[PDB]
Amino acid sequence: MDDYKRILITKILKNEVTEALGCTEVGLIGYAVSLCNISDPFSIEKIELTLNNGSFKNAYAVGVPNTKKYGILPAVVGGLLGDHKNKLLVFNGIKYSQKLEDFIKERLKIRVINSPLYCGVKIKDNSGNTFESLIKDNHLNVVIPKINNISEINGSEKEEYKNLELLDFLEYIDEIPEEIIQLVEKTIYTNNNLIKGDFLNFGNDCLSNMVNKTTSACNTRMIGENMPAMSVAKSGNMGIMATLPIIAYDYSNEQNQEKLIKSILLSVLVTIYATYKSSYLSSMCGAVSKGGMGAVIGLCYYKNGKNIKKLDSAARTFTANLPGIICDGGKVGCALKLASGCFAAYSSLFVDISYENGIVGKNFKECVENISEISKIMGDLDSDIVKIMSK
Amino acid sequence: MDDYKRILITKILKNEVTEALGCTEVGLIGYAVSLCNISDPFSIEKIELTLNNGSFKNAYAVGVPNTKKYGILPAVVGGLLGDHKNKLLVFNGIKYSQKLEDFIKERLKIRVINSPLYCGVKIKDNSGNTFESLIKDNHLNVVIPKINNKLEINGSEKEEYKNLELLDFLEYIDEIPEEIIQLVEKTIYTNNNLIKGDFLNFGNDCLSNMVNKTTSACNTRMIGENMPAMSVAKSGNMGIMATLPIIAYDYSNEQNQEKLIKSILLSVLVTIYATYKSSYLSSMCGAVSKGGMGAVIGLCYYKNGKNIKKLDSAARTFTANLPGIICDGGKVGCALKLASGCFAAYSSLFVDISYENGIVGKNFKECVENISEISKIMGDLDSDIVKIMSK
Ligand code: SF4
Ligand code: SF4
Repeated sequence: MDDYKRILITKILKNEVTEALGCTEVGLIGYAVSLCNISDPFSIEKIELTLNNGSFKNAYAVGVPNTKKYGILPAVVGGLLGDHKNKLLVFNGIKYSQKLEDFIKERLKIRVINSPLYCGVKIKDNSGNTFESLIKDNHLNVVIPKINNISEINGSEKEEYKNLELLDFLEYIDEIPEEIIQLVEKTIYTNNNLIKGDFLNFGNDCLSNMVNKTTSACNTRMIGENMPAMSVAKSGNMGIMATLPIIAYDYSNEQNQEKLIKSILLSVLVTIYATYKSSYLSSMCGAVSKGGMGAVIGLCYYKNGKNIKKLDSAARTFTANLPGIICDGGKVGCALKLASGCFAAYSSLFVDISYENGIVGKNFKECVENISEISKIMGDLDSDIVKIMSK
Repeated sequence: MDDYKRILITKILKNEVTEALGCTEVGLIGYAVSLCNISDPFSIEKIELTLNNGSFKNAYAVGVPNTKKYGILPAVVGGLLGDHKNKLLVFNGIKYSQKLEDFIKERLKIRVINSPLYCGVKIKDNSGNTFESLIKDNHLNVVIPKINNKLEINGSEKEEYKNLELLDFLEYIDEIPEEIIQLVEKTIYTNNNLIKGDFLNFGNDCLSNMVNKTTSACNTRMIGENMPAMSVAKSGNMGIMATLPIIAYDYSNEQNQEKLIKSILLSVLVTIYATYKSSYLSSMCGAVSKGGMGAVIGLCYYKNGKNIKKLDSAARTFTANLPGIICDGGKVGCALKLASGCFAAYSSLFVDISYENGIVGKNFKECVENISEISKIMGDLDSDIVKIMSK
């Protein structure tokens, strides 16, 4: 309808919807290690990787791409075996060497700190030369190798998007640009390609299929497969949680192409909105919360159409069900949490919760605001989580 | 099994498994208001009710018995229309007056504080007379007009229970005392009687029945029905979460009486164990976590018997799945959380999660310890929750 709204929404959709190969933390580690640019990885005497609590937590037991392994050492080995030009896709075209893994295991000294995103590599060789590199802050800004390159959008556009209402999103999915239609279809393609086998199929009903497909894709992403995931705000698990429940609901129901496209577009819009509103860092599972808000809004739009009260009731029930949940790092178990998210969405399509019930917001906007504020209230827990995992 | 162990377990089961009549918070409010003993409720100029964060949270939007209403204002009206001699049962035999509700709404000024259980009523009338009442610490201890009440099992027995292992519980459910069998049967009867209709039934399969029955009983308990619930550690919703999933699994499967008895007994033992180990207060949903640990251990004992690795895998998957959910007070939405708990239990019976996946413990005891530690780390946080709910 309005022109500026369509332009802003299109630009932000083109900005936030990317292709992420596995977890951004292991990619970060490999990219920093390749930014050190070691000429001979077998001439290394000591490697000193420094991470913050969140990075160490997320990368402790997540699958490293093209290594068939888990942990931070495979990411460091892949960075040694990678090229900086691939940036976050550092693990492309590599040939994993178990010999180099055994070589670096004796020399990789990892040290954790309490701070925002921090990734500092300091490598020494046999000759004595030292090579340092550092990536800092939430935006992936390299401060030592100085290699200009992620996914930046100025604050004015973010503030203008935060001031949009759900009716703007409902009117956008009726006037979808063709480029955005292809982007949504590419999203569906990328996230559906992540379905590899059965992980949690306990029936043939709709919720069973939703849980099964979502957990299968999450397990595929967590075991270190060389397959990208269509991520919103560089969080692939959030994109999985936002898309696959709707994909499996549509697969179990009408099998409508345009309808699934519109529902997933609305889900991505809602997920981007919830990510913007949750401005502060948090140890709460942002994937489950945000991607599930997007998924439940998309499922409610699929079930009831452009019904405002239905969407508000779905948001209220989702806020009542599963708000506040730990983010104990990238793991194979993360899939389970997303499974719960599926539940949290499905059960919200059949129950209405009054606004008085606890932290439930008055409508969708207040639900998102309350979830974001609670995420802010939970505060920094990554220090205690990393202290737990060290035992 | 050892004799002292059996005696301790029997004593702790008889102590912790009680019968709780509805929600205690609205009873507290009504009793404090009725202790003022207002002769004419329509001669009131202003009421000043003071609660602490926890009390305000739990009583903000919970159903008041015999009022057909929700919130703190209905509790205040029922206390004005009740007699102090009824103590926590102030709402018995009353006839709710909407006129008095509309009168008191204009004059009830509620103020929240940071302290243990605190309920102070200060009413003024047209003549100028003032009436004060105050309840502090435990529920039954009113300090104004000075009717002291001191709050069963010494700490040594709790510590001895903390040092028990899951094998002790598995051996206890084979030599059950007859009194304990009667207690389990009364528990099953009481908690199954709370099922009034369908609240979240989206099928006739096992998980559908589990979620449906659990949510139905929780909704019955939350709307203010005059029906007692068999509570573990005075938390009726925790007892529901611990018992009803197993009841509905047995209902949908083998229909075995003794097997269900043993499974629910093990669930209650596990729930008491998790409550004892989580000694510090927390705003995390203790009902879901503890009762669901009990429920998943009971379901795994029902499915696989006295298999240690099966129980360890179920506990690990439960710990990976749904830890750290908010406890935003007693509400109709609480049922949803318990529904999620059902999910978290069922999905743990078919998946194994490695201990490396985040906060997952090496076995059952380590899982409980990590969950308790995270609960302790989350702290109080009730002040921020009530600040959110105040809008
Ligand atoms: S728990 Fe959620 S937010 Fe945390 S790593 Fe797993 S998917 Fe991401
Ligand atoms: S949110 Fe959880 S802990 Fe709080 S009252 Fe409801 S069931 Fe109990």
